[PDB]
Amino acid sequence: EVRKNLMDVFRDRPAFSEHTWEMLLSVCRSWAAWCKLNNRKWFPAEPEDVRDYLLHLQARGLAVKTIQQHLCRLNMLHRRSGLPRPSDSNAVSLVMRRIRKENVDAGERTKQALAFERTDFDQVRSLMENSDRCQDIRNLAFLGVAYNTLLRIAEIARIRVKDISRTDGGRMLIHIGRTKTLVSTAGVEKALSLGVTKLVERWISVSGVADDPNNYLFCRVRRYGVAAPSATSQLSTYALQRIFEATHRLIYGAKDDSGQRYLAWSGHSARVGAARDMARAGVSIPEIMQAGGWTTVNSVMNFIRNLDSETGAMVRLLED
Amino acid sequence: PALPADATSDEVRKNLMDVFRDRPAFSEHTWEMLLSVCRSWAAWCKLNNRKWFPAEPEDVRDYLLHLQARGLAVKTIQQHLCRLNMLHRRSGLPRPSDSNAVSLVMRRIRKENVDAGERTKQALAFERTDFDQVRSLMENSDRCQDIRNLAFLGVAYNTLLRIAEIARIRVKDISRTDGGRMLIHIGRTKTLVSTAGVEKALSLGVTKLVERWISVSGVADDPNNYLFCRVRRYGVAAPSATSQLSTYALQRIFEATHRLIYGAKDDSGQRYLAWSGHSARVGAARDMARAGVSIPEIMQAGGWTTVNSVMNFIRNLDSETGAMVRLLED
Amino acid sequence: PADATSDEVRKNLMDVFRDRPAFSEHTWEMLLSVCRSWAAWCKLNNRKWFPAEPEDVRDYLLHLQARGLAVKTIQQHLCRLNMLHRRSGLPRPSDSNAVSLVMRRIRKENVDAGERTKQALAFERTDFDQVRSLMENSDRCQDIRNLAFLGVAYNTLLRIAEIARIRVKDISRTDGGRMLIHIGRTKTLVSTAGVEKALSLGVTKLVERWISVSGVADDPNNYLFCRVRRYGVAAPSATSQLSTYALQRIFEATHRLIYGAKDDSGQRYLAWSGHSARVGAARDMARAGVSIPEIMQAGGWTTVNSVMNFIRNLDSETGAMVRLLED
Amino acid sequence: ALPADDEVRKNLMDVFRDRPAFSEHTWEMLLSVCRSWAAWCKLNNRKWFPAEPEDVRDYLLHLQARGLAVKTIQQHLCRLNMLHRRSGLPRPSDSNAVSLVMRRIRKENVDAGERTKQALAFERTDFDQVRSLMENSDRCQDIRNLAFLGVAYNTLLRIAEIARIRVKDISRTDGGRMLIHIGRTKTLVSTAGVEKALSLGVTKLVERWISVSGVADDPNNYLFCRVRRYGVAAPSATSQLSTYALQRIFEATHRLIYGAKDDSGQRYLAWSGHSARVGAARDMARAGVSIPEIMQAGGWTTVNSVMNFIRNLDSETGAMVRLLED
DNA sequence: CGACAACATCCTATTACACCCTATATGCCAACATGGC
DNA sequence: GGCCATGTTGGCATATAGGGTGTAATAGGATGTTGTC
DNA sequence: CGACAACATCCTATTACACCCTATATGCCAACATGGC
DNA sequence: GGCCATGTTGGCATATAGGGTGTAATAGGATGTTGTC
Repeated sequence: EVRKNLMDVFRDRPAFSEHTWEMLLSVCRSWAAWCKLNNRKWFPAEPEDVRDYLLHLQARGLAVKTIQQHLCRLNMLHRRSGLPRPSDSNAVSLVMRRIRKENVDAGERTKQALAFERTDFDQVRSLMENSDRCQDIRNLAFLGVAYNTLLRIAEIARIRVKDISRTDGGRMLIHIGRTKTLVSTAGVEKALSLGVTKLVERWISVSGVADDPNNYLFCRVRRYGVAAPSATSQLSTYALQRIFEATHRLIYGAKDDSGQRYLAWSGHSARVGAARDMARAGVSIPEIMQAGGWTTVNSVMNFIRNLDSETGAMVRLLED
Repeated sequence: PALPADATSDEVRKNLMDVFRDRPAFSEHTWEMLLSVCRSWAAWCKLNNRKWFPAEPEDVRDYLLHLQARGLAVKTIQQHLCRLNMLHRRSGLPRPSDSNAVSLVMRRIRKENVDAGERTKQALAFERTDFDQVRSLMENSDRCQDIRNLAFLGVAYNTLLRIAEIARIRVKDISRTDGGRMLIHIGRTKTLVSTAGVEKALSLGVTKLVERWISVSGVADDPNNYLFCRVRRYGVAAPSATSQLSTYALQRIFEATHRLIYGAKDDSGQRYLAWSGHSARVGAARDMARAGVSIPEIMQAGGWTTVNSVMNFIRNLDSETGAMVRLLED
Repeated sequence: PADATSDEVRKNLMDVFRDRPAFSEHTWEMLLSVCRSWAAWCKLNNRKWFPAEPEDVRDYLLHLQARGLAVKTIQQHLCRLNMLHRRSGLPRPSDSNAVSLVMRRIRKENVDAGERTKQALAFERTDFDQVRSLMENSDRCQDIRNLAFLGVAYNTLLRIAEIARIRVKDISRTDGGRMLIHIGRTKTLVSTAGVEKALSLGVTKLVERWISVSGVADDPNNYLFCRVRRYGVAAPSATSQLSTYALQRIFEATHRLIYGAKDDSGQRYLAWSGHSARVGAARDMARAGVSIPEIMQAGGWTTVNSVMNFIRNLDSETGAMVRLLED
Repeated sequence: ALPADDEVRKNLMDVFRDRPAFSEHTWEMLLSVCRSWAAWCKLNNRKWFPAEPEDVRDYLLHLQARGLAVKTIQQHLCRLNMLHRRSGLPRPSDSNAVSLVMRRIRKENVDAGERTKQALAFERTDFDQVRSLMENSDRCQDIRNLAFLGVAYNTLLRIAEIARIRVKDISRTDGGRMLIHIGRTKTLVSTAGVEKALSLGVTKLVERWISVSGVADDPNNYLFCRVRRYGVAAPSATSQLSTYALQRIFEATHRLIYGAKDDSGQRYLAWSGHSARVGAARDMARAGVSIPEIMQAGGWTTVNSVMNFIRNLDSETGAMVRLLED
């Protein structure tokens, strides 16, 4: 049952995400390695061994949410085979909490993406607007779409040409079928502004993606400025990160050698940027939840949590 | 249903007896769909050598993947699975859907077909501009058919009723208000609580249309006669009071009206290429949204009970664009 | 009665009856009523009533149908037998195919014969204004109390039972003079935080007048409204609240005060009732163009379906579509 | 360890081994509830562990008979649930009887007239009146308290977070304001933000305190410290100012302004630790500041919680009021 | 005890809110249908 | 007889409503109660 | 052709979303604490 | 020493914030790959 069950879950691989099946195998790889190094059987995972293992991961210097992720992957591995979850016995459930508290006491916080607020969009726009290079048009159009629709980069990577339409006012409509939370055929329709519409029109006209309606919107642009529209090859998200990084480097310069995360703009920058800008502009809750595709408010808060408090509502209120 | 029959369980035999004892407990389009699904299931079971009752996880999974292989939609596969669940549950047997084997493959199909580019088709909008362009064409036609169809396009747009409800309208259902407007009192709606309301009113502009129809067709000669009936060739109307104009016929009216304006259809083989039964409702919703009518009044006009359903019909407007859109142009 | 059946069943039933206040009093009234009807039918028909057999219940529901009773009533009886058996720890009679299918069949048969659930006759803004201009100047105690009540019920959309449980210590105030009212227990929410219904200026004035003339402010624990005895003798109480029957008669007396008597057909909702206050206000908000989130806030709704269920009987003549097509 | 009484024993050793998994206060509530339960059980001759559903029922009804709030009883029940689930035993809340009497206690106590009380708001008007009273007085006490009320009203921080503020966590900006960096938050994610800022007046007040108290000597010193008789400041880098004294500031200020707390045995008759946040949220809602801004300024993660603070305002009186005022 | 206003109590019948669930519509085809020219 | 509108009837594909279940209210008539003349 | 810009691939570390469950703060009390006049 | 201002310490009472568990995404280095002047 716990052998010809997994091949039952493995049978329908696209039932779960790809990244899920990557991280599961990864965590299992690490777990197996640590188990072979310390002379311990790795299946089924016994609570004490799991405890010492999570303790090891803590001792190494890994974050809390990473360790919790391994424990969750072991949970999935066991539960998907009808076996008792490791996080059901106290020995693990408690040491997890202890690890969290001990790490937080050390002064540990979860990092967030670097803000890509409106002023940055403008400052960038006043640099690549004149330039008619196939790189600059694409990148600027992509920053525009990213800041306008608050979509994740993987979602912008799957935007086919046959999804773009138009409101009667001339604004573009992007239809998204699958997101991180929503997986429906009805999907959602994110509307673009006018400026972004011009920025993307100027890319569609030049790149030559208007040929096949099944073409991917954003595509790779090779060395000397030659585009390569494909309807089968999706533009990787890593490139979409490198675009943000390239822009940020273009403006502020190269980043240093500390090797720290979110020191430059990333794929999550536009989301938190638009969220912060909307929160700062008196936009109500349901509108912010709609613009970002959120079904909860805690998420919105978790996004706009790091607003610059010096120009906050309180400091402004204590003016009088 | 006596076309495929396998019997090994006799406890089940008592369970089906009550099902046949209370046939009216389910609608016609439910029994028809159940048979239409079970014949497919039995056929595929015969061609693949699998016992069709009681069904089981791994054998049903193959059937679902087979339905996906035929390029069918997700909601239709869900429909088949649901009918299988009905057949199983009404026989006192557990549902094959509960098992992880069928759930996982179901969600697999739902993910795959979504990534393949499957999109739910919303009906083509029949709006005020369209209807007025119809009323500029078929207005002074001596033909009885054009009068009937124009009156119908008036009722459908004005009342936002569904074709089956328009078909059930008898002559005695029509009242005259104090303001001379026609008050269509809905007869036998198959629902206790009719959220849309049980009396839909007409404007004067449509009232004169309906009046012209009844005075050039002669349906008001009998109080129990169906309002919209069939108009036979060379313009000979045929009242009934015992036979309804099929819904397909009304759909044919809509298709004829779209064809009459924008030419013949496409050789694409799809849905909602032309106007249909939902057209008047969607278009009216859009026209109320453009008129700044509040969502509650719209939902009360159509009879919807969910706001998102209405929001789907107006998502391509400028009224409900993004907040970021309004934030980026100031 | 009872009659020997299990030991775990008696213990469970006895356990449920023990903590009677956990459920509504009306739930118990109706449970005992349904059990009485079902038991009487059983003895008349020489059958056992516990545990209920799936085809004794069927004949019973068919009997109720042919008795002239409504669909939802039969439905309720079934749901209550279920409420008995599922608390007893027994299989529900609703889960057998006979009962469920005969239930659906009863519903469909009665609907196809022309049956619709009635709604309370609406008490709209125009009616509140008419009654206002009718009573507002009276020195008579009953008129003051009644008008104050109608004002509260129309302004707050509170169910009459919730209004009859309003104490003076529950009423606070805003700077603008607008009265605040704390409601602790409703039909959907049972919490200590409760809700804070806010009155307008005029309604506030009405309630102020009622408070002044009645003298219920002598104790914060007094119920806001109370019974008026002959010759206008007010009897403020803190131990005994006003019944909802009286609250209904207020509506009925007010309605017949304007539109004369009732006719002897026997149909329901010929005159105003307790629910009339809610419905009307809802149909006054939809017509006014009030957004959904603001309407759900003024009634304590968590679903839009109930709102639509409320305003479903709006006037189509002055509706949006007729307005739009006659431009 | 605590009130004594076989496979469960190993699991309780499991629980008591990893003790820093729960907060200290969690442990104290657990031990308190266990003590009350054990006492009531010994009085009525009942096996206090494993807790039977019936005995738990009688005990909950007893706690109700004592005149305790629904939330308190719920807390006791949740502690017994904690212990029982931590022992692998069936939680009493899962049984029918306990569920029934919990529902019952709820309905009956709500019908009794029980209410959840809101903290008395400490708004701008009150802060300015207080500032008008003190401000010039050259005593260390008044300076400290003024600075504290200032920071509390400015940052909307909870008193325990204000108590942990060290001098090294204070920064300065170009504008001439103060930037209080939260040293250690109790969590992994801070919705309220980890960088609070102060206005100019609040800045000059706080820095007046820092200047006159001598806490600037050590960057590791806590911002607010204990003040002794005749105004002797006691700067310490280890001994944190307690929360009860921090709210003593509030209620003593409320005494200085108004009268004295009337003997009714009630809460929120005076200002407490929550007063600043409530008052600030009310001031922002009054000023027209949107709900997201407020929720982020305070750290609240649900709209209704903030809506409760301003349920008595005029701008939020519902639609029927707008409909009728015509 | 009554009159009499104005209630409170009981009872069966019926509607109402909210969470989770599935049935019943419409879209549109190929396959028959039928009266009036 | 034939032709051609102008339909009608499963049948199958696909989308959208409506109902089950649980608990708690109101609707209203028949009857009982209660404090003054 | 060679450089090589401009990407895709892989693995591990870390965050994001959402439904659901419970932990950990504050309120305020009585009893105890300790410098500095 | 004494004594008061002015706190601090656990407790019980009450309320408000945060985490657990599942699934899916991104962050970014190290490494490999491909048209194209």
